[PDB]
Amino acid sequence: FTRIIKAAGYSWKGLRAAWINEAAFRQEGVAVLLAVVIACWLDVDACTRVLLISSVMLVMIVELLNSAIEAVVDRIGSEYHELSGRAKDLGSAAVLIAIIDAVITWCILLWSHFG
Amino acid sequence: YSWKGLRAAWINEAAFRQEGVAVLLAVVIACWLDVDACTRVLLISSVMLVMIVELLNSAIEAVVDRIGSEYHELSGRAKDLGSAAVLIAIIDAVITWCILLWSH
Amino acid sequence: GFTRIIKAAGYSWKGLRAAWINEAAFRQEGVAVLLAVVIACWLDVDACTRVLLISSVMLVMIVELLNSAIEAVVDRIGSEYHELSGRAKDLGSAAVLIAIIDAVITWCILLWSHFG
Repeated sequence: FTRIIKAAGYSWKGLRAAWINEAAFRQEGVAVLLAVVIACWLDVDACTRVLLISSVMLVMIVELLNSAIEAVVDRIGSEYHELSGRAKDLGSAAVLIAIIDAVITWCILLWSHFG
Repeated sequence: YSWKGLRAAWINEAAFRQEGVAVLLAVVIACWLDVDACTRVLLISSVMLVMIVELLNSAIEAVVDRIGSEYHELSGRAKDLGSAAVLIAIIDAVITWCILLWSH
Repeated sequence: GFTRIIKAAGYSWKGLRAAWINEAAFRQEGVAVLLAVVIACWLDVDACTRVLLISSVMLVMIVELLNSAIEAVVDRIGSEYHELSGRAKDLGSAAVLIAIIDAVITWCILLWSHFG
């Protein structure tokens, strides 16, 4: 079972790292907990609760992966002395799409619920 | 950053153009059918996910290309891995639409 | 070009096979994924519930694949360069963790409403 505790350790190291270093990530965590609270407090069916939570967590996932990519790029540029933000742009685009997905999700779901 | 990368992906990646077309089409079609909110959301999200994953994969490909002009086993592995991730997102999207529309 | 699709699919399967052979976590999570997918196709639930149960778990697959790609990039860099903070690897590990947590939460909320 050791590999599991090692991996989870790496995961918490990463999460704490992202929380301390990235402001947008802190905002996204706030967004997740708020999402759960709102979804559970509102009298809402299971699929919709799930969707309201998942759509927001997806943002966190994509943000983390993006941050990983940014880190790789930064190591490169540190040793490379050449910079092109192609990758960073693409990642940020991905995160944007995730956010738009969450807003659409919440719009449709909450609009239906309060109809 | 954002619109820069999106414009980049549209101009360069063909699969991304096809995915954008697929996304907007999916939006229209999801809004046309008389389905519930959860269904609509799933129909849209499933397609948007493909776009997201394709974008991340494209970022990875960019990094790999920047690292070295020469091809290496690990660099190739990375690309292949990213291509695999995109594949799964598509299958999921397909499965999503199938379960939903068959039920409808 | 219609052939482009089959080329990209070839790359894709090459990557799936690569991930399965080299990455163990991908194998185990793959077992849990396939199990979950099978179970979802036999549960007496609505389309939305089934799609949710399946997709939530396939997300784990996708994120693990991306994490593996990133790890491959870091491993590539580590041959040329000597020091590695492994911060990127940690971030990816975090992403996978969040994906899994999402899957579990999804299954709990869904099945506790279903069976409950």
